[PDB]
Amino acid sequence: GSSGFRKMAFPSGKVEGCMVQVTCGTTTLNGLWLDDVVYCPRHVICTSEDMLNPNYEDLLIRKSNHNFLVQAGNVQLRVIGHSMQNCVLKLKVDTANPKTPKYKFVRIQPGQTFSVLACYNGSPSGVYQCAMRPNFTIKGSFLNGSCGSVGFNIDYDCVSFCYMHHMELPTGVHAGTDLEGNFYGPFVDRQTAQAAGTDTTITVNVLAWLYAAVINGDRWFLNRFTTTLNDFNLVAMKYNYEPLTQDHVDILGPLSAQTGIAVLDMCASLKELLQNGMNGRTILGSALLEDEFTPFDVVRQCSGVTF
Amino acid sequence: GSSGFRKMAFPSGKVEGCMVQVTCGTTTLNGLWLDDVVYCPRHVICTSEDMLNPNYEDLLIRKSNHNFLVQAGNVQLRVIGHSMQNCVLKLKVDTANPKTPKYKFVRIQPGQTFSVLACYNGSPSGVYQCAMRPNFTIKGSFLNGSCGSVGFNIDYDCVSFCYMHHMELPTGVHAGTDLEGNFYGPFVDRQTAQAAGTDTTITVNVLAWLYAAVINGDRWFLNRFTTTLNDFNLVAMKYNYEPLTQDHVDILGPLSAQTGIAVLDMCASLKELLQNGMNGRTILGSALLEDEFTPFDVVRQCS
Repeated sequence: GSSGFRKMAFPSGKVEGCMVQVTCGTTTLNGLWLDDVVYCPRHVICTSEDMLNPNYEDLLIRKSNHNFLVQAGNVQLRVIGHSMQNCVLKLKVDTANPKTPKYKFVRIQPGQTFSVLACYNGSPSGVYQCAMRPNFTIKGSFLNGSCGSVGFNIDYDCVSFCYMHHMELPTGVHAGTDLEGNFYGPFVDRQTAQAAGTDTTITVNVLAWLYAAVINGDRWFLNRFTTTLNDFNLVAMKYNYEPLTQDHVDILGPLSAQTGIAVLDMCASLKELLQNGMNGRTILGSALLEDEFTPFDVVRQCSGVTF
Repeated sequence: GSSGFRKMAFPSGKVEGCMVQVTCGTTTLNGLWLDDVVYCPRHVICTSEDMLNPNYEDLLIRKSNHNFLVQAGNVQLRVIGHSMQNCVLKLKVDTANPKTPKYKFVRIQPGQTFSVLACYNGSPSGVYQCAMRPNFTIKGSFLNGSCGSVGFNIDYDCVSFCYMHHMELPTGVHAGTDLEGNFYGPFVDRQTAQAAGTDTTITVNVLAWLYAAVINGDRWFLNRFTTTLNDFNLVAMKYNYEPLTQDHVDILGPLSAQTGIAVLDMCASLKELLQNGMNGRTILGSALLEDEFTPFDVVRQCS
């Protein structure tokens, strides 16, 4: 009686049509072409020596428009101006992208998810979902050449770009900026020592995923008990889970509504899973508790929202 | 010193440009518009009652071209012919799709992976990777209205279509056809009792995933032993793993080349993981041995 539930990326076509390559000197990375501007990481202008201690304002003014080779597929775009907004370069080009989607630049919050279109040399290679971790990193898959790849959501009729890729930390997690060029987290676009802080599990998302399991007929873990927010948080603190807040209880409301299971009842089921384990069983195919689905991700998938 | 490894779908844009909606009476599903043909499940011509016991030849003789409403966006495409090939309907339309990519129709093998573009009313909802299981089902996410959604691989700019969605079995797994209309597995396009058969674990894929862990710097499980092919298969059989053959050993060759770790050495590490378990440790973020990545999936990601 169960039904499937998968980590599902947004369809990527609207974003694929915006990916270009930007080459400055010997460095090539990806850019995002919206109307008559290409957005890309400003470190395209740096040599390996520059990256050790970059003076970005000085390095940018030393570049000419001709120093930027921008290619959309096999068509060379001509740069007519270059400016900087925080860590993002804006290259004004003399032609407008005819496939520009309705778009917004948004800054997401920790715990929220987005789709990544991983690209190399301006060409898309794959698509997958990520969550902004509480420590402001993402668990992605990015090789050399992926800088400038973007993360996005599709919100009704609009592509909301929220992430542009910049770096891989020594623990194999990833960091980047919003499309205004401001890093998520305390990271900087230079080759200086930086490390991911300690991470925690996104409790509200684990609860949303447990609701997804119930909605999809995989409900072996439900118990007959209920708890309070404070009592649940006493347990959350012992297992490196984020404290559950009232705002989180509120955003779980729609899933509580559809199942008839109150949030604090599901908290009691989660408490038993943390304290006693998974009993040699899976939930939606997983042997661990999944924390990279938001409540809205569950609603979107269970309702078949299209774009 | 590790690096990331993710289940990664192909970019969906080339396929999105081919998705249309097909409506016959009150039944609406998805179709695939390539050149001047729309491919869709033949059960678009069935009512709910027809589905209990359809005779498709007789149901199709009763249809006109007009009975098929095809919409690409909200642009109606005029149907100028209709023909059946196994469980697929082919609707000739008066316009060739200007967005037709270079494409092939391929019949994939159990253990091979592909990306699914889940669609409703001819519009895309999301994209994810699936493996064809040894029992010829896939573990997807498909709601009512998803039928005709397709699975595909992209090799450079050539789209190989390999799956068209038809059904959800009572255990929440999914079945469908290739693009020539032949079901994978023993399933039939009728609302009659059918169930997924016993499955097994895709051994060659588990090994590829362990190579992926090594390549990406998550290698705690690697031992310094080796085994023979037959000794490995004797152990893995007890864990419901498919037999590993020399053909599978050869396909793991690129990963053995890049790591310098022989396939039979990896088999010895997998043997130990089957005997002892993980003991609270994870590999690439997982507490289970993952079997839905092929050797080429690993090479495609790490290159």
